[PDB]
Amino acid sequence: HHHHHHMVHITLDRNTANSWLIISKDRRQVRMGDTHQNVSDNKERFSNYPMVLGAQRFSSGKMYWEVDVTQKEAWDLGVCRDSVQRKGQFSLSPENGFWTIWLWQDSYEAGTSPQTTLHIQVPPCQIGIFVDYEAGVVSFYNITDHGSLIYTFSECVFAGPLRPFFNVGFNYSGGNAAPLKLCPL
Ligand SMILES: O=C(Nc1ccc2ncccc2c1)c1ccccc1
Repeated sequence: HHHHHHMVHITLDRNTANSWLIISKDRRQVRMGDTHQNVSDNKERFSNYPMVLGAQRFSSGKMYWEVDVTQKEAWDLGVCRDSVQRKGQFSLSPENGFWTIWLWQDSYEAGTSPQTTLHIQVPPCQIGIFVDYEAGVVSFYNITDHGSLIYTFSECVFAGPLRPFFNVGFNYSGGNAAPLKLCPL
């Protein structure tokens, strides 16, 4: 890819975070806390899962950002509609307003319905996410492997403004405490 020059400075939106998450002062890192984080409930917060949105909203143009996933066992990354469900249980699918990939139990999968197996030779430490709003495209790149393509969603029905989407995952195992980090441009 040659997508870096549509680089956008993403920050995390505290108000959207599940109440167990800890967002750094610079709003560029998020991790799972060991307890509910002494914040009020609000209608924006994801209730059931360790999810948070970026502050930025996109309705046009090309956008690119990078996320560090070093030492994590489980995570979801991508973009979602501003209008996605926040409360209760749901699946990650384009029908529900999500364009995502994830790591789960040593397999990488794209959040189609049903999910799609990914073929990655070099487990990634940093992921690039590219959105072309007008083209209807969301693409994922393996920064650890010279920017190699991971997956492309095409003909996307964004149906409204988009937000960067993050899930740090649970830490039942004790092996998934590490943060997601937005990488410098
Ligand atoms: O399994 C389901 N959703 C999720 C979503 C996010 C998760 N994040 C961390 C851990 C588990 C998660 C599970 C689901 C929900 C409804 C109907 C069918 C399936």
